[PDB]
Amino acid sequence: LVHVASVEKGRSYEDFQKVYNAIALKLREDDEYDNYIGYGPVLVRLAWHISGTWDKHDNTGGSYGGTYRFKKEFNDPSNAGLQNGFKFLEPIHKEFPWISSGDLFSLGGVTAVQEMQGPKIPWRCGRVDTPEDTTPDNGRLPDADKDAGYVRTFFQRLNMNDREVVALMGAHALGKTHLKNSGYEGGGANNVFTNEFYLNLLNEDWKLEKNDANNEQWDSKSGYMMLPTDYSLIQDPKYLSIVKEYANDQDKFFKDFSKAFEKLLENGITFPKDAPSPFIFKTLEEQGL
Ligand code: HEM
Repeated sequence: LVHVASVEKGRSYEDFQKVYNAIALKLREDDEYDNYIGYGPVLVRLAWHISGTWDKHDNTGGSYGGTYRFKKEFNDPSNAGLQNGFKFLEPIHKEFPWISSGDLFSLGGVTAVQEMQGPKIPWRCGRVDTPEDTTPDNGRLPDADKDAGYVRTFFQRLNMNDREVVALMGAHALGKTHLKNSGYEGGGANNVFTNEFYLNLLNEDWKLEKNDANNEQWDSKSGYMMLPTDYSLIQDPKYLSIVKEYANDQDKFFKDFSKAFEKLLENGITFPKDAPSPFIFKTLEEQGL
């Protein structure tokens, strides 16, 4: 199964920058969402969940097909709450109907990371919407009530190594858990992209508590929380070394997250030899907008 990137007809960098900008301006405008966290975190999570269905073994799933628009995936219990991201992106899609769904969902996550003062994430266009029958089944996204070995094995399906897994997980500096979505509650509710996931893991006094869904989570008095799979990153000594690296080197973390996140968003896609180079979008701030 090959999915070959096909550039939206006639489109170039400037077209996608306009899309980025529309996203970015709406992120700034619609600031009230989720008790003033804004939409950045849920957009990042959307881009991850639309990509995280991928299976390297048969090239099923992944961002290419834009299959989150179909009910089976839209309704995946693992995707609870992402509807808010989809709804945010809806008016963007209506303005730019020529952009593919996979391109839009992935670009939403890139835009969100950048506008939240994260690293630049190079991004490539050319995902093509595929039919409803190409929608992967539910169950390919990860459970949170697991340990490091589960994390490691799970991410092998996405062709991600220890460093890539630890780097990607630093997105958990963003947003929060919502009991009604996932059976977990709380978190810093942060909307600025930093290496604070790793700092929090190492520096907080974590207590293993049971939440109101009767699930275990790690909580601190500062109001931070870690899922069991997050905390596993300091229980496994191979992950712990990388945690410490990223806690002590913001730039390194940025650079590694950018590479891993682009890879995540591109898994499954074959880019022709004369496809455009990846785009690096200017932030609103960089544009004076
Ligand atoms: C073992 C891997 C992972 C598991 C088990 C996991 C699980 C979770 C859970 C349970 C939530 C709470 C959702 C809610 O209650 O609304 C969450 C939130 C989030 N996740 Fe992950 N996640 C994982 C990996 C990742 C990765 C790789 C990324 C991105 C690179 C990511 C980005 C996010 C973001 C941004 C949120 C916050 C959403 C919000 O504030 O609405 N996650 N994830």
